[PDB]
Amino acid sequence: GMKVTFLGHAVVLIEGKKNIIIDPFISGNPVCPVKLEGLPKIDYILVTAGHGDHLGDAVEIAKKNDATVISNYEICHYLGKKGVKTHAMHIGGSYLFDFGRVKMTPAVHGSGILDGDSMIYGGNPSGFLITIEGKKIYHAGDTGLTREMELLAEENVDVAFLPIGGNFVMDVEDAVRAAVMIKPKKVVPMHYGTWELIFADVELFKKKVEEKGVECVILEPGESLEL
Amino acid sequence: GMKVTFLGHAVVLIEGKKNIIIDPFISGNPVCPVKLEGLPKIDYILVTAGHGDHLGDAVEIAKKNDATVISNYEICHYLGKKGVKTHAMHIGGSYLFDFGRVKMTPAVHGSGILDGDSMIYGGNPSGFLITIEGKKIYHAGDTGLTREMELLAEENVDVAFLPIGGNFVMDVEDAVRAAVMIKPKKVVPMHYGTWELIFADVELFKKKVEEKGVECVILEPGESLEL
Amino acid sequence: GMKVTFLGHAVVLIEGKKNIIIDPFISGNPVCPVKLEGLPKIDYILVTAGHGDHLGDAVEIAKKNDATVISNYEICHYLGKKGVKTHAMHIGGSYLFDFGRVKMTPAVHGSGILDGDSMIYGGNPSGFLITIEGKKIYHAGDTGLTREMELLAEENVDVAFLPIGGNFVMDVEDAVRAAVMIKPKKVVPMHYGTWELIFADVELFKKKVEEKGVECVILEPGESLEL
Ligand SMILES: [Mn+2]
Ligand SMILES: [Mn+2]
Ligand SMILES: [Mn+2]
Repeated sequence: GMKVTFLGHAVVLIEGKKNIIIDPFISGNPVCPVKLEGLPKIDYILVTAGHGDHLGDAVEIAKKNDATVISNYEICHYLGKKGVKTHAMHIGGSYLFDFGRVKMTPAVHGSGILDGDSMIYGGNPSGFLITIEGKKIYHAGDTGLTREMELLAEENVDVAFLPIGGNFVMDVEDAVRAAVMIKPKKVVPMHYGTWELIFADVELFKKKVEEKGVECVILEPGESLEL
Repeated sequence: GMKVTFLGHAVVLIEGKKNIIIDPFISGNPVCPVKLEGLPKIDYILVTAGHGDHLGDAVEIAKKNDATVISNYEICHYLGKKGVKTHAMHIGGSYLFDFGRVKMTPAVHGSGILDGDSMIYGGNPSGFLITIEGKKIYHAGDTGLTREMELLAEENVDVAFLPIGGNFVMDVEDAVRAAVMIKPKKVVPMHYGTWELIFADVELFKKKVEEKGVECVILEPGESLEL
Repeated sequence: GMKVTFLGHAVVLIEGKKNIIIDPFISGNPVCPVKLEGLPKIDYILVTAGHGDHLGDAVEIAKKNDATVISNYEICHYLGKKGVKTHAMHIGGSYLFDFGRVKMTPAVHGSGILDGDSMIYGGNPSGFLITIEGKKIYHAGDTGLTREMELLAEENVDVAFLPIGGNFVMDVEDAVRAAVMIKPKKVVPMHYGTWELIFADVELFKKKVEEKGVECVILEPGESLEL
């Protein structure tokens, strides 16, 4: 078993034989229920893009837990110079860790790392296809709709986290299209409600996406499911 | 209705209930029929990439008109520090403005901003899918042929602006392919003849693209069409 | 005819009426059999991405041979300030040189240029579709599996160089998917064995890709074939 907790915005916590957190935007995440000290012992940290609402508190969390950060080469290079343990990958590349397999997926976005007020190159934005004990979790990251998502149809993803808030990411209508592409067994909506710019009709999403035979599990920040 | 004017290179001016200019490359544009002072009152500025031939005179125009620039997060960040009103979005993300809906489409290109002789990160390049009064304008920006363009097929675009210059963008041959993928009501070729590096056979493009059943409207810099 | 030599990692040398090298990662390439002096006269240099293992010795090699580097705008701008002859292009752009035609194909990766310890923006990473005397060579570049590779299917590529190392690039399983997408005449695995992280069952690749009906040519660093 494993307990997958959604902590608001794009934050996803996987508790299993190892503890993995994706896009640990915790401090300054208005809709996140916990502080940094509310997190359990963290073994791995997955970062999809350099943006603050994704990179977030990775630097601190990594150091306090002696955790290792998995992201693209440009983001890891940055983190490395902050004295942070990393495992560099890049888009479409997989690797088998002690806990399972992690694959960086394509995504449409900017991966700019904001340092002070200078925009540093942080490679290209990604998602994550995580295979743990046969189960498969897809974290899309911040992304628009892309045809590269159709590649995941044969993976038979169990739980997929998709953005729905629009403006910066897929809106509700597009996120449904994305779910038909991926055809996961279950979908969880993310990137919404954090600000007013990305308010979304999460009820409508669940309705439309279940017409397409995909179960929608609307997790409020703090709620979770298991695999 | 509305008046869509092509001002050379990738510059497209939409005159409706509000005024919008896409990729305002005015000063320095050898084929642009107008000076900066020629432009009517600008309400919004759409910037597809951080490049000079797209960003262009955005900062000046923005300030003179108290206009808001719509672009990706990284470009809007750089613009903000130059004291410019911005509405940030990113690839595949749409939003509803007072004049209509704007959506950043994917594009295969670079988005470097040239501030000094330093090359700054400007996120990832895009196009724009603009929905005004039930009409849809697709502005591809600078881009090669991409499969993401097929996502636009079902939009039933009214006018599509595609590059044909080659070298930095699609050549005539690939731009025909893009036109068939999108199947718009009409296609207008852009990014050609600005330099001798991109002196392309615009007449041949028209012939070839119309053999595929896609009406072409060749617009000389300064000419326009209505919706 | 022409002699196409693989020199480890992503280094491919094309000897014909002109001499073109792709991603000249020679110094510090443990699987590259030659020193810089082992190279013939270079007329052209093809750089897919800004990464060290691709940009390689392009600056030094260019200066010695008075060669021109073919890469994207952001990369060519950098090399320009190093006093290096460049012909800038970008993704999807083709151009006809004296030796033949070069097109920058899409690729899913990063393209950061590492100056000292600064990660400079080097645009977006690419592949290359080179056509010399009716022959077609696809150098994928460093990349994951993307649907953009299906745009190459109708080219009837004679020889395609695809990465199989995993982690940073496609693994063996995904590279076979990419090969069926492209459907070329021959396929040559690259980006493997250079480090411990990217050891890959090269033999298994050949077996599996030829099961799908695409002849595989395992070239070891220094081996070559003809067209
Ligand atoms: Mn953002
Ligand atoms: Mn350009
Ligand atoms: Mn690399």
